[PDB]
Amino acid sequence: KVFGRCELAAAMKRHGLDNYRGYSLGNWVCAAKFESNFNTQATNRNTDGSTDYGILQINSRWWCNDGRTPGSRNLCNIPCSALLSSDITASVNCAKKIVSDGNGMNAWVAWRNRCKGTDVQAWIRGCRL
Ligand code: NA
Repeated sequence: KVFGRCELAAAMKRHGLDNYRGYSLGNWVCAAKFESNFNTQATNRNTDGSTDYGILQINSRWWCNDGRTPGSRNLCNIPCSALLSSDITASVNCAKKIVSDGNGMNAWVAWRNRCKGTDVQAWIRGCRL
């Protein structure tokens, strides 16, 4: 699924991501934009042989099992394929674990490089939430 901006904003809020670990909804929508362009089916191979899955590009190195990331972990206890679903429940659940790991949303390098410190509220502008 390619979510609309406000569509994804509404979904993230429903699943309790708005102000989770103190990160406003605009922060999460911005990370999704630059990680996946709001595409649930987005997959990207990392230089280390791990892969990034779904709207928030969750890495197989730590968080989900894809069977081809040697010496990895599955801390969200889910197949990475679950993270490509049109239903973002699994992605959100797992993102909550990631953002709680101690570096907040810096875990998403695209959030650090493209969202952090910016006017993230723009991403929820015009949305009925
Ligand atoms: Na893994």
